[PDB]
Amino acid sequence: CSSLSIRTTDDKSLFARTMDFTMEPDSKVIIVPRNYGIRLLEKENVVINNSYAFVGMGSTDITSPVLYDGVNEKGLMGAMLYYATFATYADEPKKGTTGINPVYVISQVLGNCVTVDDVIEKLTSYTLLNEANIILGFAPPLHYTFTDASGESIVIEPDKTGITIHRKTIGVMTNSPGYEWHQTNLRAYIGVTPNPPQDIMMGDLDLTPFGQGAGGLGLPGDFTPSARFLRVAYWKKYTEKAKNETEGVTNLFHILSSVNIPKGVVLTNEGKTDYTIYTSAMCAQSKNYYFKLYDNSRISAVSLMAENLNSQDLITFEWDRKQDIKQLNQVNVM
Amino acid sequence: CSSLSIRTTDDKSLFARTMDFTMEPDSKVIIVPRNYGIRLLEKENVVINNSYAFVGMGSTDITSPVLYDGVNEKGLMGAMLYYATFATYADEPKKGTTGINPVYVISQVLGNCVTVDDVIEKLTSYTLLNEANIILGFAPPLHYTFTDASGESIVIEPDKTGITIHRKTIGVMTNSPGYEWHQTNLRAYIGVTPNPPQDIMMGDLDLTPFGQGAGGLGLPGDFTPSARFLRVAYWKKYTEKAKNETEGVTNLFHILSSVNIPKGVVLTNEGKTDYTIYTSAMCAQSKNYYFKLYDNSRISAVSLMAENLNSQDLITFEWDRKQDIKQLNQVNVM
Amino acid sequence: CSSLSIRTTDDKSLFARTMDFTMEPDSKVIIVPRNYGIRLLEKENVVINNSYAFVGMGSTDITSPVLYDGVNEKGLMGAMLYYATFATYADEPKKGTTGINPVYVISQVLGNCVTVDDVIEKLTSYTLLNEANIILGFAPPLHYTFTDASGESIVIEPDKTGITIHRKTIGVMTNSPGYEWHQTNLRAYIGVTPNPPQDIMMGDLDLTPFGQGAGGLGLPGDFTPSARFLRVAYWKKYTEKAKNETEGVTNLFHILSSVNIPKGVVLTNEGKTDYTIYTSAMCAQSKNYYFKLYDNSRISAVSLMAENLNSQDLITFEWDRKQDIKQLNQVNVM
Amino acid sequence: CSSLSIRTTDDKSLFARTMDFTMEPDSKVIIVPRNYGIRLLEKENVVINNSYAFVGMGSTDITSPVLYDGVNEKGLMGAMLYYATFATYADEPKKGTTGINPVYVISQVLGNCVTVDDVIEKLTSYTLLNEANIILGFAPPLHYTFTDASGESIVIEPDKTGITIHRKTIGVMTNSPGYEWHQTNLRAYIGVTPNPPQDIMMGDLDLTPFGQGAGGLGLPGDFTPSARFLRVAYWKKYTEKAKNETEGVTNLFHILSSVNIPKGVVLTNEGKTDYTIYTSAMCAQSKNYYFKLYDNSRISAVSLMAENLNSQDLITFEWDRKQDIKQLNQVNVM
Repeated sequence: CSSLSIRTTDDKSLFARTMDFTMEPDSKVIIVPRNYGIRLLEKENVVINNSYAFVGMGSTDITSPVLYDGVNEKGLMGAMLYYATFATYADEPKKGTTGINPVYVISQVLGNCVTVDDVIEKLTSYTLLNEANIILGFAPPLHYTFTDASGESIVIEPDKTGITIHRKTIGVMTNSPGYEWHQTNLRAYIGVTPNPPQDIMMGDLDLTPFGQGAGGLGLPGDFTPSARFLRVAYWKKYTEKAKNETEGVTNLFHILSSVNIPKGVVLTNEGKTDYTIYTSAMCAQSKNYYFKLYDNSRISAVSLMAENLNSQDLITFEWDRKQDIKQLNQVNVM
Repeated sequence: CSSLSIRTTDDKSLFARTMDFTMEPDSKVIIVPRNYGIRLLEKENVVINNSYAFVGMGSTDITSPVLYDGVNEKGLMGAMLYYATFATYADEPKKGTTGINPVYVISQVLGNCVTVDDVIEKLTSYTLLNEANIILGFAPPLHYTFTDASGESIVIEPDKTGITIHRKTIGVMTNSPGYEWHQTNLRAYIGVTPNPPQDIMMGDLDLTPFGQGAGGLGLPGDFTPSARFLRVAYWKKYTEKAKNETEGVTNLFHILSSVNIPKGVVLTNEGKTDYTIYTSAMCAQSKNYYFKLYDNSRISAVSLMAENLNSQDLITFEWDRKQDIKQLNQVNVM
Repeated sequence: CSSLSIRTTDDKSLFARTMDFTMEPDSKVIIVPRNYGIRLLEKENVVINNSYAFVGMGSTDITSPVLYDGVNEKGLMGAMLYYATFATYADEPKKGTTGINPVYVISQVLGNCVTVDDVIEKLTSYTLLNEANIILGFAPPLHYTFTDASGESIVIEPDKTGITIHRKTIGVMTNSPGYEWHQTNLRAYIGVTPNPPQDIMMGDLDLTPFGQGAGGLGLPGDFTPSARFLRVAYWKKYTEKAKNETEGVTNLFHILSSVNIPKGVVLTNEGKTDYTIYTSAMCAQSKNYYFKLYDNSRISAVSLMAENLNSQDLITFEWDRKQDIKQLNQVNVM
Repeated sequence: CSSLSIRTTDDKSLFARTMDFTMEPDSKVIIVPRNYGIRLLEKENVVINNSYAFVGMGSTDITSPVLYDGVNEKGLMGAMLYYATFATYADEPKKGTTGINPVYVISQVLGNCVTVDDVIEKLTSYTLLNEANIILGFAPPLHYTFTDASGESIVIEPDKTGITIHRKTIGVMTNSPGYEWHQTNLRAYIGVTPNPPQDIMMGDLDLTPFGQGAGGLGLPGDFTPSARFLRVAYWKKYTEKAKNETEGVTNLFHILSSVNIPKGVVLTNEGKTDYTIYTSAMCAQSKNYYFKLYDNSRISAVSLMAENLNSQDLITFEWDRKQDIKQLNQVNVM
């Protein structure tokens, strides 16, 4: 998966992510209303009551709602991303703390924090444990990213040596390795710019670019996590500032399109295709949730604040996996 | 610009392209009805009567309709793409032939040919001339690509040494240099595949990939024409076969998303941003035209065959440059 | 193999090449004296008498001396390099011409031409034929490069469509594909320069290079022919001008060291290691021949003009495959 | 600078490095005899008496001999390399320790340690201080590498957060960033191998490599520290094992030839050329020191054990900057 956040000229903060997996567990957009309550562990019945209502993409297949990404009524934004080979979970909670299933971090954090600091604070009383879940059959290796209404972003990584916290980062996050490795990697590519190389000569031969684009020489085009990090960061740097929230959603989806994996281009060892199942964007100030999926490029929006945040039940929105083509005249839908 | 064509499992042929420019001349989807008549030169009043009706993206700003890409009522598909530094036009027609403005080639070819061979034949009686047009102020450097209802693709390049014709090619085409250069370039990148490298050791150190995606090590991620060529070709090779025309349109748009330029990431010497203004797909057998634009990811369709092909007038469809977000609940449209 | 030619500030022309093969046929530096006579075909006994004496690296394993590279008494320089998949030879000579084994072109050219034009001229009366030789068991796919005392360089390629001649080229040549393909490829890499990228920022993050070298971002480091072409050309462009012939030899060996293959880093499909068996340099005005080999980094020189160019016999110099370490004190030679 | 160590099949350990700088301070090979005594600080007169004799490349321009690299009479090998932007030194020694000039670490370590553990131990009583020297005018940013007679290698980095120690590493070291960053970077390149990609097809087009070499697709050919790290590591992995010490010296120099910078190809911001001034190799068991310099490819050897290790004075060997060409016949030395 890939992810980044931007700031509009409107003083709006937006966060966006791609979901790249080999299978599509039933997911839908879920609204979790205040005081719905969320499990901490799937094999323990302790339920923490959630102070805030929140909206995002998740699963309803286990006891409490599982959120992949989402926005708060308070403006906090966040998402779970894979962190293969690096994510390390303990067997029992560290002394004092309570254990938490890695898969419930977003729902817990979104239901209860306002700022990035709130998030850092809330996690000191928890210990991520190696508890599996019946959807994947194991506890997925994950790292986490959160963005405030203010635009401050953090990265929390459950490393071998313990939780590593990254404060006020560049607002870009994909997969392994660790945030510091990626941020140091940016330095080797500072020469990837929007501008063309000057023409040169080789003896009497005039050498000029094939057309436009040659400032990017060096950016990798493959779909590895590191390559995707570079592409989201550099294109985040250079694409124009969003003037408002709508420009923001469409700019965010443009940047992520450079890291959008078509089915069949990436296969696992297992031979499974790793592709971009969906792409979402969130706005902290409006609390709106936007998304497009593999089979439908039409963006769909759900407003959190439009619902009753004290409803007893979860308010869900199903995916429309058909391509929403608009017919200008009578097309033959085929 | 970038362009490719695929074959569905349905026996359907589709062609798609991106339009990358620094400015948006008024363009709309235009239907040109049979016997509408098309100029050959803008400074001469000879009008060739077109046998076939056709639909595509173009301009109505000069005497006859200018088409950028399009489909026929016969199934022929084609498009004009830039060919900077390579395109060469004569001053006067070669002996016997009539001169043609390079900007009118698609309209003429689409109004009158059925097969790729018809196209090759029709051009032997013409000479592309250096006639400017009032939209750009000059005659743009261009090369052309055409795809039959059968799926056979050709490339026509107005080179220094004359028209170069490429028969039954891989069905990919971006910008300069010449088709043969890019097709040879593919060979250097045959190791870019979907599958992960085996793990290795360095003494006692175990080395394994950061996650998925490493088979692509080597593919360039910049927006140069050569880089874009490679990306469209390799991803055309590895994304899954379209099972029908709709999968075909969405698969085409996925492949091209790897060569979609966000505003600001490519600047000319002039400092102008070169970006993907629109993206279109065509189906030879259905004669349907699909498109999305920069500011709207919702695909829109026009059917050629749904209109009266003997209308006297042009049937046009305007662009909707607003992001067509579908509201699932009452979003606040902002 | 890789090859290039430079011009000193002394008005000296030098040519150098690496020999990359999977096996070392007995080769030695050979002096061919005037009027020694060279076969044209190995299965025909016609012997062309050679007007000029010449020196270079070759084999004495077949009827006439086979030269891989070399200099004349006239200052003409040249070498045979592999051109796999591209080199095409006829079965019978074209009408009029006499057939020539591709393996005897350098000996013939060096024994009889003075300028690059003489070379182009002399080849019009010959047809390269598919005649094998008992060393390789087949006729190797080859292309040729020649450099005048003036410093004018050409490239002769026996293509499918016939001999292709490249006049006054950039003075670089490796393997396939064709000279024009590589010369065009230079244009995609004009941004590879000696100078560092300007520092940039990402929000509040200062991004700066790891150290020196970043102007080269984009140059490929692998040992493919195309990559080696780029490396020799770009490093030829930016390494300092040779002030004299000795600087020339060492500058030439420095440039080629970036395309020097250590045993084990490149294997064929056969699993054979492709490595740099030797590296040579020639000076047109002095007619000196320099060489180093895999196992000895000490450069060895032979002067052509120092021998009797009317000798009846070949004057040969054997390879010293031991590393010629100079002992400053009593080292223990182990 | 670049550096690596290998193990022969002879049970010999060898270490080698390139010296890449913009200027050549007078350097020569220096033998430091036992009990010669080495300063710790240049502005303090405390002299630590050195237990062991050692040989390497260094400067005699300040109070005590400055060594860049070298071997012991005990078999310990090591070198100083730049670590720009990362190296951090204190103003005053930490409580208990004595201050040491970063430029004297090799001399001190080589004169007093046997194993990599001895090295780690010895440094716990010192604090690297920001003391300049009259040669550069400042305290150069450096990191250190050491290799035992056993073949165990470590990396010591004076980081912002304190000395960072890397135990039993892969035996490769160039410049910034930190050792762990480079070791993680290896993982993105595990697909760079000696073996050719399988041939593929694009429709009916057969696609095959230009020749040999395509398994390396992905390796960068630029001279940045990161790119040089990769090249030394991957080529260290795949070049054949040294069967004895001489093969070891020549294999070492072959691997480092991929990271050998010709004058003119890298320029600083200042416009100064950063080039490979010299290249050296050391063998732990024989205590032999080997070197070649920019202008002479002939390897020169000094044996430590051949001198009197109790001499009162330094035993020095000057550089021969002329290219040591061996004349096979009477060449004209020009």
